[PDB]
Amino acid sequence: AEAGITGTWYNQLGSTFIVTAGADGALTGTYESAVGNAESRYVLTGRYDSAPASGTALGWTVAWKNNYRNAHSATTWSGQYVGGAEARINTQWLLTSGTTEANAWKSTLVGHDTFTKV
Amino acid sequence: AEAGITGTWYNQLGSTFIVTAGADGALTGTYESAVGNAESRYVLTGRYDSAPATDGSGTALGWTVAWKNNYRNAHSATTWSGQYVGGAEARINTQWLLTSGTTEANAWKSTLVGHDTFTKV
Amino acid sequence: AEAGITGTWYNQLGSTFIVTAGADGALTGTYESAVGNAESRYVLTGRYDSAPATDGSGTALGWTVAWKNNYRNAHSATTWSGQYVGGAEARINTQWLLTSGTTEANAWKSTLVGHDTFTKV
Amino acid sequence: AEAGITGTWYNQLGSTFIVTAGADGALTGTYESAVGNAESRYVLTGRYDSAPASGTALGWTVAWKNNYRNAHSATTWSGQYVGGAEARINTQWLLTSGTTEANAWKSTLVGHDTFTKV
Ligand SMILES: Cc1cc(/N=N/c2ccccc2C(=O)O)cc(C)c1O
Ligand SMILES: Cc1cc(/N=N/c2ccccc2C(=O)O)cc(C)c1O
Ligand SMILES: Cc1cc(/N=N/c2ccccc2C(=O)O)cc(C)c1O
Ligand SMILES: Cc1cc(/N=N/c2ccccc2C(=O)O)cc(C)c1O
Repeated sequence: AEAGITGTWYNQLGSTFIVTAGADGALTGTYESAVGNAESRYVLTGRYDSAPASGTALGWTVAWKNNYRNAHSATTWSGQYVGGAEARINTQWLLTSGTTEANAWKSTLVGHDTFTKV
Repeated sequence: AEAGITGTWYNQLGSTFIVTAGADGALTGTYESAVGNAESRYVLTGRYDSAPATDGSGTALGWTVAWKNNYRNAHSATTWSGQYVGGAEARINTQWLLTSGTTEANAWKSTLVGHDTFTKV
Repeated sequence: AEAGITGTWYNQLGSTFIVTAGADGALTGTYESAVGNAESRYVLTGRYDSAPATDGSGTALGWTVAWKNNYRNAHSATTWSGQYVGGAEARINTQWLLTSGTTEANAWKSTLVGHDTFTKV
Repeated sequence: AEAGITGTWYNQLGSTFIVTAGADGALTGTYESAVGNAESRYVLTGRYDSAPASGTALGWTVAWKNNYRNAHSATTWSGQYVGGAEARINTQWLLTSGTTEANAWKSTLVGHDTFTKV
């Protein structure tokens, strides 16, 4: 479980997610993105169901600001962890950019990522 | 921001979001839901842009809540993604995704999508 | 429905949606956008539940617009999915997805998501 | 192009989509779903960019009512057609169910389907 989630994971774009699942339902770690106006690692934080039944529900957020670059945007991934000998985290994500009120209608992208555990 | 964002907010359904914005970009607090398989408060954690642009744009942010506390566990989690817009009548406009843990056969229908507007009233 | 749904509607941005609801479930009409790379009217086509439940529920519906007319082509399309709720002050509440045609390298960022509320005013 | 889109396609769940792309940007056809409260074929209608640049943008809708069953819901797929010797239509979809006003918050599911051409 906790053992299940904690580790290094990669998505289909070549991005890397390193996470630790705490006994209280916390997720903490770092994210390194292959795409966008990003470079180096960014802090992530999230939550997971620490007493799952079925996959395990979880979610996390990254604000794309570090000591090197600021894209003025944040992404949230919502999904579930599924274990076995082909462990995966399947998600859908929302990326919101800070915009003026007149451009807010086009502030949010949606997509999906699948993570494989190393 | 932190300043602006820190406080007690309410959405249109009447749920309450109590948050603290750290100088560094962390969001921490509690969420109390008006709907769904929930009772009492739940922990939330998130991140926000601690150095927004100076051209008039909103501040990007996001947070998550897993729906498990000492009273009940819905085996699900919601993530909110959006922007804080300050001023006389500040608001946080968001879109959200709620994923439930399902078997493989029901994975196609695991996630709901919606939108919430939070104010200080 | 058809009756209820047929008419001229406006969203919060001021775009205009002129629709006809057929007895059989078809939606046909024109859309004029207040924002984006668009000018004039565009054709839309959709479907709706022509025999909704009688328990007080809304009527499910959806429609699409490709953004190409005789004046301009944005190489994109939006789909709206939602429900019509009748009454004294009828509304259509929707969520939408706008996909642009992109190269393979930019496919990850091809689709925007949002929400629109349409009224008769 | 038009030739490109018109045909029979299947998704990862085993559902079938039969569509004809008209010269005016119309899409018409039928959909047979492998999942949900559905049976037999349903009418679909949509639109596509008839003069694409990059993939070709398109979208379509199905209301899940036919002469045999009514689920009181509709799905819209938004995506793009990409040709080659491995032709595909990649989409994201929204499924909305008719609900009472008190349950409207949970009326809409979101997902993604990839279609392969037969
Ligand atoms: C605006 C902005 C967007 C961005 N997209 N990230 C992602 C978004 C969706 C799916 C995967 C990733 C991924 O990184 O795997 C990354 C940075 C750094 C940024 O500033
Ligand atoms: C699956 C599930 C969903 C749920 N909905 N909450 C929300 C979801 C999206 C937006 C707002 C709320 C809101 O409450 O403001 C609450 C519980 C307890 C639960 O188990
Ligand atoms: C890519 C692109 C987007 C666009 N946004 N329209 C909308 C999109 C979503 C919801 C409402 C509207 C609305 O207008 O009500 C308009 C054009 C012409 C275009 O090329
Ligand atoms: C409520 C309801 C839902 C439904 N899901 N369809 C889909 C939804 C998302 C992705 C693919 C399909 C697919 O069919 O490939 C199908 C019917 C018939 C229905 O009544």
